[PDB]
Amino acid sequence: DLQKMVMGNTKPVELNLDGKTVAICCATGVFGTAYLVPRHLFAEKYDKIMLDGRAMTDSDYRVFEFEIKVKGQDMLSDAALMVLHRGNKVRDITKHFRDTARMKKGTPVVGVVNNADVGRLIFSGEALTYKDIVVTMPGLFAYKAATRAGYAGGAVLAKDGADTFIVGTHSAGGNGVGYCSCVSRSMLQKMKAH
Repeated sequence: DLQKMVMGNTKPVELNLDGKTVAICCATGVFGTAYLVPRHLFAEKYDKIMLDGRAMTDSDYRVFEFEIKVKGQDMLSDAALMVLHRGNKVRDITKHFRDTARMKKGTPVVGVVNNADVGRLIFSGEALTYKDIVVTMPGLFAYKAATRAGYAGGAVLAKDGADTFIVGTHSAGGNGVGYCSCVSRSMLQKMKAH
């Protein structure tokens, strides 16, 4: 139920330069025309970006970054919010995110993907370590799972007890493990406010 709903908000992204696709990823709509995307990819410039087959230039949207204070050096989240000036509004799924949740090691984890490489697909694995999103792994959550380059931006769902919620978006992974960038509910509503 939650997976299908999220999948409906997930769109394929293709980033282009010199008329060549230099990278692909997923965009997870969270509300209005705002999408969570991989910051490492969107921190760069592109001649063009395709969202669900729609051609756009950077003048068709704005990207926001989240920074969280931590011991000595503050963390810049790999989860960014791309807000389009125009477009069909997605389902508001901000309520499916959390502010305090705890995931035990070995508990089920599900990734929601929709990209040009594999189309619409779900990857499942398990929490690699115990995790507390906290109202030493600031903003990050690791898991065992078979992931590919391009799954970044896709939503990761976990279990806060018998409760399933959206932890954040896949950032990277390889050889059986990966991690996502945690996005708290207050973070989204706060940025939404901005």
